[PDB]
Amino acid sequence: GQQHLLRFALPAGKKLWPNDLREALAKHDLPPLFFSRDPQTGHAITRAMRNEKRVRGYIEQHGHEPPPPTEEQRANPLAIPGIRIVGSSTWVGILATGERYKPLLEAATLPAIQIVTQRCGRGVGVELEQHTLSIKGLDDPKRYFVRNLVMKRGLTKTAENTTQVASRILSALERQAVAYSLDLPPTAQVDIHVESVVRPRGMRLVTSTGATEQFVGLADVEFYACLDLKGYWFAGNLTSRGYGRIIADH
RNA sequence: UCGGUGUUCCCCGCGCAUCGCGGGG
Repeated sequence: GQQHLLRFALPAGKKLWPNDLREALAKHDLPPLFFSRDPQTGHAITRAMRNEKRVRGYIEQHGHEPPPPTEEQRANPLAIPGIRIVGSSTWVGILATGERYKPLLEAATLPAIQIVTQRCGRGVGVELEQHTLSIKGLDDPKRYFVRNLVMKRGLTKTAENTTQVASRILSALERQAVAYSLDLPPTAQVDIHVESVVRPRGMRLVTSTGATEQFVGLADVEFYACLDLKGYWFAGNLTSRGYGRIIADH
């Protein structure tokens, strides 16, 4: 429900992408959960079993019933990143969503200041934003962007990507709404229109274990929707690294 | 808001379940 954004305004010259900050913070002694890695599995956070009926199939699959979910799985059944490293070309920061994840942001605050000030020299601005996530229907379309939407699969260069992207956004909203016990306005009210899918392109997937041969689809988005979002909402994949950030146009 | 130009390194969810749709880094 409650979000804290630690935001560093970068000096005119210098860039510091979310992934650079993330990797630099990897050199400090921060808990795995800060990087959306489950400390009780050693893997990235992911979902446990949802449907009881699969136990049977699990058993013959593995020779035993499924283990109890990890603490992060019980707390975060949909595997939504409680910590994201976010930013654009002009700023970089750390978004904690939920009181569970606020101590991680605290732990990482001074390391992050060190990293940003070292990389950028003098001039770095800082803000701490507080939001509570909310979603409400409107009578008129509000304009939005999605910065660096990532779709691991299904992003094409042909025009129907516009609707392919729309579906993803909707799913994302539902996903987040379910995660945070928020009520979704009806799809017919939302009336999402992806006005634009800019520069559909590829991006090599790099993980904690190294760069991979999988590429994912990457693109920037303009869309409209009769929706009022409070707080920071995301769509697409790899949002723990700031990808897919929904930005209200002002 | 618009740096990476194109698909598997490994974890997972769901389903009209050697497949199909998705999720995590």
